[PDB]
Formats: sequence, structure tokens, C-alpha cells
Amino acid sequence: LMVKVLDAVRGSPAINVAVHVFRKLTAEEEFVEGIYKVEIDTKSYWKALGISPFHEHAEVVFTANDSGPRRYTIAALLSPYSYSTTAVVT
Amino acid sequence: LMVKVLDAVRGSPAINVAVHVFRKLTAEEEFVEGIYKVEIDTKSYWKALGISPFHEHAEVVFTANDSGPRRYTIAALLSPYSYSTTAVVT
Amino acid sequence: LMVKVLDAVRGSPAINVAVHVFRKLTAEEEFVEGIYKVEIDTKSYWKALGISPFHEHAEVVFTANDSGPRRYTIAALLSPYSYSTTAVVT
Amino acid sequence: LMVKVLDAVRGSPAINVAVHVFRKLTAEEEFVEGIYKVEIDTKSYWKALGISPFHEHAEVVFTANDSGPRRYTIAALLSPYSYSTTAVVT
Amino acid sequence: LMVKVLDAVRGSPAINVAVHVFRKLTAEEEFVEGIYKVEIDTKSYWKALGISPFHEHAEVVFTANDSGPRRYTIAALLSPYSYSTTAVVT
Repeated sequence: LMVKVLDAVRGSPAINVAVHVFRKLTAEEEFVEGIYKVEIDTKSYWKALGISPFHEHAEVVFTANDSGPRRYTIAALLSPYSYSTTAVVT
Repeated sequence: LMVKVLDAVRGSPAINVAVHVFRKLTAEEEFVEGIYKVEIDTKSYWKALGISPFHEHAEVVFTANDSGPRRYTIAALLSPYSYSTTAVVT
Repeated sequence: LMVKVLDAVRGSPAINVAVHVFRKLTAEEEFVEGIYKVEIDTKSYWKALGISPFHEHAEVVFTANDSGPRRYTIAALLSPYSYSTTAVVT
Repeated sequence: LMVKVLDAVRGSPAINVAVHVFRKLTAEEEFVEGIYKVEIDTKSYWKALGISPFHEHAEVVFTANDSGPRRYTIAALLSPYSYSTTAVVT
Repeated sequence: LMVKVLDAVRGSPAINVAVHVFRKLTAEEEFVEGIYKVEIDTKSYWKALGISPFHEHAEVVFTANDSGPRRYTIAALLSPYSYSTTAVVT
């Protein structure tokens, strides 16, 4: 087994390399979850409350609101660049 | 078994390389979930509440609202570029 | 078994390479889920509530609303480019 | 087993290398979660409350609001660059 | 087993190298969680309250608000650069 990546270079590259090599309630086992992962504005209200929640005679009022002036500005995401010009002007 | 990627280079590339090589309630096993993953504005309200929730005589009022001025601006996502010009002007 | 990708280069390419090589309630096993995945504005209200939810005599009122001024602007998504011009003007 | 990455260089690259090599209520086992991970504005209200919460005769009022002027500005995220110009002007 | 990364260099690179090599209520075991991890503005209200919270006759009023003028400005995140110019002007 042999893996050769990017053996010879002559210049000014802009690279983003990832190599994985392998040989051989909520449960997880033997995994790889996040590589080069990007999250923006992620929400999660309830999760895995319990084995027996609100079992008998429960009065529940769940109310969720998401509003308001938000703003996101990104010029280059997971994007290598070379010999170029990247700008944000406001 | 042999894998050769991008052996020789002469210049200024802009690259995004990923290599995977293999030989051989909620449950997961032996997996790869997120590589180069991007998430924007992800919501999830209830998930995996429990084994016996609200089992007997439950009065529930679930209300969800999503409003409001939001804004997202992206100039290059997962897009390498070379010898170019990328700009955002407001 | 042999795999050759992009052996020789002379210039300034813009590339996005992925290589997978293999030899050999909710359940998952032996899989690859997300590579180069992009999600925007994903919602999910209820999921995998439980083994016996609301089993007897349940009064439920589920109400969901999604409104509001939202905006998304993207100039290049999963699109490498070279010797070019990419811009967003507002 | 042999892995060769970026053996020879002559210039001024901008690189982002990751190499993984392997040989062989909420539970986790034998995993790799976050490499090069980026999170912005992540929220989570309730999680893993307990084995038997609100078991009998519970009156609950859950209210969640998210508003307000927020702002995020990023010029290059997970994007190596070379021989270029990156700027943010306000 | 052999791993060779970046054997020879002649110039002024800007690199970000990570190498992992392996041979062989809430619970965790035998894992690697955060490498090169970045978090900005992360919130979490309740988590792992207890084995039997609010077991009998509980009156609960949960209210959460997030507002206010916040601002974040970043010029280069996880992005090595060389022979270039990175600036933020306000």
C-alpha cells in the first residue's frame, strides 16, 4: 500500500490537503465526525431530555421565537486562492 | 495498491484535496460523517425526547415561529480560485 | 490496483479533488455520509420522539410558522475558477 | 504501508495539511470529532436533563427569544492564500 | 509503516501541519475531540441537570433572551498566507 500526494512543487500553490488512511439512547462507535467542518448560526432547543420526562399529567407550553437584525459577510470560505485579490468593502 | 495524486506541479495552483483510503434509539457505527461540510442557519426543535415522554394525560401546546431580518453574503464557498479577483461591495 | 489523478501540471489550475477507494429505531452502519456537502436554511421540527410518546389520552396542538425577511446571496458555490473575475455589488 | 505528502518544495506555498493514519444516555467510543472545526453563533437550550425530570404533575412554560443587532465579518476562513491581497474596509 | 511529510523545503512557506498516527449519563472513552478548533459566541443554558430533577409538583417558568449590539471582525481564520497583505481598516 502506497499513497503519494503532491510529491514535487515549484511555485507558490495554495493548498488544503486532508488524507485519511484506514486498515483493519444515543450511541456512537468507531467514527470520524468533523473534518474541515464549518457551522454558522446553528440552533437546537431540546435534545435527549430523559428516560421518562413528563410521564403523568403534564401541562406544557412550548414557545420559540427567532427574530432580530443579524448579518453575516464572508469573502472566502474553504477556498484557497493564489495571485489574486480578495476584498470586502462596506 | 497505489494512489498517485498531483505528483508534479510547476506554477501556482489553488487546490482542495481530500483522499479517503480504506481496507478491510439512535445508533451509528463505522462511518465518516462530515468532510468539507458547510452548514448555514440550521434549526432543530425536538429530538430524541425520551423513552416514554408524555405517557399519560398530556396537554401540550407546541408553537414555533421564525421571522426577523436576516442576511447572508458569501463571495466564494468551496471554490478555489487563481489569478483572479473576488470582491464584495456594499 | 492503481489510481492516477492529475499526474503532471504546468500552469495555475483551480481544482477540487475527492478520491474514495475501498477494498473488502434509526440505525446506520459502514457508510460515508457527507463530502463537499452544503446546507442552507434547513429545518426539522420533531424527530425520534420516543418509544411510547403520548400513549394514552393526549390532547396536542402543533402549530408551526416560518415567515420574515430573509436574504441569501452567493457568488460561487462549489465552483473553482481561474483567470476570471467574480464580484457581488449591492 | 507508506504515505508521502509534499516531499519537495521550492517556493512560498501556503498549506493546510491534516493526516490521519489508523491501523487495527449519551455514549461515545473510539472516535475523532473535530479537526479544523469552526463554529460561529451556536446555541443549545436544554440537553440531557435527567433520568426522570418533571415526572408527575408538572406545569412548565418554556419561552425562548433570540433578537438584537449582531454582525459578523470574515475575510478568509480555512482559505490559505499566497502572493495576494486580502482586506476588509468599513 | 512510514510517514513522510514536507521532507525538503527551500523558501518561506506558511504551513499548518497536524498529524495523527494510531496503532492498536454522559460517557466518553478513547477519543480525540478538538484539534485546531475555533468557537465564537457559543451558548448553552441547561445541561445534565440531575438524576431526578423537578420530580413532583414542579412549577417552572423558563425564559431566555439574547439581544444587544455585538460585533465580530476577523481578517484570517485558519488561513496561512505568504508574500501577501492582510489588513482591516475601520
